[PDB]
Amino acid sequence: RLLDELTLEGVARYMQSERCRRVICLVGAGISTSAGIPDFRSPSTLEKYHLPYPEAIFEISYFKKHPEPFFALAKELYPGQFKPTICHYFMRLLKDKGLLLRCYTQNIDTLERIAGLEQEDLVEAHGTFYTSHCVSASCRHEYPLSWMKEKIFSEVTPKCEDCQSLVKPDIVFFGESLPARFFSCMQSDFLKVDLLLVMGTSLQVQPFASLISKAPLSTPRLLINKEKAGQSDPFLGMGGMDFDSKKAYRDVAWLGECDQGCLALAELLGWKKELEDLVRREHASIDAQS
Ligand SMILES: Cc1cc(C)nc(SCC(=O)Nc2cccc(COc3ccc(NC(=O)c4cnn(C)c4)c(I)c3)c2)n1
Ligand SMILES: [Zn+2]
Repeated sequence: RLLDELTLEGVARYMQSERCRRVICLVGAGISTSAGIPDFRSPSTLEKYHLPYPEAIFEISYFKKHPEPFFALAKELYPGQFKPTICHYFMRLLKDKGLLLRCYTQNIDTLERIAGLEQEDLVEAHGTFYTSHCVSASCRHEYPLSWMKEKIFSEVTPKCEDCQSLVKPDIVFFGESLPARFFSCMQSDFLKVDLLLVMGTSLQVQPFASLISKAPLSTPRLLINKEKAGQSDPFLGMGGMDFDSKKAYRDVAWLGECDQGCLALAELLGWKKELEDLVRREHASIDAQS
């Protein structure tokens, strides 16, 4: 087995060994809650529009004929600031140290890009608000977030300047496929991965969650999350996480806030001062633009 013990300390020693060259991060809403971006799937965080069923506001067919409810929600959920968390900057340190193979994110908040991850390092599995596109097949004019934000706050349904068709944020609506990029990167990246770092996701959304089963059998998998996640469901179960059985050999659960877990791991790696300096610098820069 590649980990000398099933602890954060064991993962840190593995990461500092010659065996650990290529890290894949799988991240969800839990890496952005400390940035003041609620998880839209969280129960703790629209009747006038007459939605056939609640989830119709995120369904492609309904949105194309009735986009008003979605854009009204977009203005209400629009964050007041885009300040990446310690977890986001930890992934930037992975990139800087030549350890980041890829970051697969289920988030659409663009914090990975703001923290310094480039398009090549990223797989936005559920799409993103970073870019928007006219929905007309013969046009597909691309619009930046600055353009889409103005339309969202003005309460003007965004229309293409070339053909007057609806302009849709590049998020994956229900009824749309995950991007081709997701499947092609998964097919290549999971041949090469030395460590799977799973942070701030309950691994309940498919097919994203199934990525953990694409890791080679030897590849250590560290979960940094408020709750244990990724174990086979005893009912549905009739390559899940095994943290706590006598057969456990490679899966580690660090239970707490993603920021606290990434700080703890950075500290073990001798990166704590580097991470503090990077976060304080970027936070200062963002605060001065805000
Ligand atoms: C407006 C804005 C801009 C920026 C840059 N950040 C933010 S962060 C705050 C926020 O949550 N905003 C927000 C607003 C309106 C709607 C939504 C809903 O977003 C999404 C996204 C993807 C998905 N897709 C999946 O999950 C998924 C999976 N399989 N399939 C097939 C789809 C869904 I469903 C909903 C979010 N907000
Ligand atoms: Zn157009």
